[PDB]
Amino acid sequence: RPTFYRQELNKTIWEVPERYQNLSPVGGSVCAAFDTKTGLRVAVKKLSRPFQSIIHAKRTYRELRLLKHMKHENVIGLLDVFTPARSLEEFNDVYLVTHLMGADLNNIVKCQKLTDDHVQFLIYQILRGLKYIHSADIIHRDLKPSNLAVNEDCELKILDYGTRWYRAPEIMLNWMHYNQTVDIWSVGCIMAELLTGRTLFPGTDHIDQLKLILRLVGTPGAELLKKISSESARNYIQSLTQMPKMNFANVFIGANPLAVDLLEKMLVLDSDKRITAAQALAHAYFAQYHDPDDEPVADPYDQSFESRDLLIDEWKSLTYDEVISFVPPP
Ligand SMILES: CCCCCCCCO[C@@H]1O[C@H](CO)[C@@H](O)[C@H](O)[C@H]1O
Repeated sequence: RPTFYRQELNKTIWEVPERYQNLSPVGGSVCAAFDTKTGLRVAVKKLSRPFQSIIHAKRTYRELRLLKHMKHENVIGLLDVFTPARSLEEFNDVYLVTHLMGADLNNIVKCQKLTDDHVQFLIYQILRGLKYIHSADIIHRDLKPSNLAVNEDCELKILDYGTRWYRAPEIMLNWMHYNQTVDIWSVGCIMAELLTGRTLFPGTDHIDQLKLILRLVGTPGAELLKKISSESARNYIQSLTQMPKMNFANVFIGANPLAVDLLEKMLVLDSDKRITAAQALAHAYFAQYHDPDDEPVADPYDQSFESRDLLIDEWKSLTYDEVISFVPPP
């Protein structure tokens, strides 16, 4: 058991092993720290008030379980988790240590005009990671430029798994449960923006957002209208005149036609037909990066705990168990 020291930053006290030095406020709260053990810079996150409620405590537990499970070059992972508490009874603080990422994809599309090769590399990395996330049975559900860390070498990690601008339309319809392809929709929106320097669907609210989407992909085939239980949703789609399905070729003139085709296959209104991460990784557009022997899948992931109402002390105790059972990587 390590040596802890204490420190006031911004407004909050931090008690962390001595192994971590020069804590510097970045973003729970996030300090950047020097891992004296590895020489590497890392991020130390102090969860806010981890066991403030049933909702907070289950989330804390969920966040710990997720991060413990994620072992892939393109998905945020856990370097360490600790707590100053020395018993279950003391336990009120949780810290997570991860690679210091320092820039997001927003800081990348916003202050540049990326080339085609750059978009192949970034998107390929999203999809490689997403394949691993999906093969665990996890849907991420909030993929957007700000949940993607991109280091100075253009290496990418997916952050925060399990803005309306990237949300699959079926989510905006509420829709009684949906599938992994809700993520492929997001990816298609991210790609479009990488290529164009423009937000694809900068909807003003959830209604507008549907309009903007329809402008591009066209009003649903009767075979898709057939699947919408909601009459008011039905009505609104059939209202606002039947819209002209655009040619992606014109919306994306100048883009590599391979990029354009792939977009067409991602931004399909019917999540059934939307291309999957596994598939998209084999699309020609990625021919320079693809390698089926280096696109691993995840060990299956236990999320049965999502289907239960437990007490705070129960979520707390399970979280305590996970901290203590953490085994670090190489
Ligand atoms: C703007 C109008 C929105 C177009 C309809 C969204 C199509 C989403 O697709 C639908 O998603 C559902 C949720 O998984 C599935 O149950 C259906 O099989 C699938 O076709």
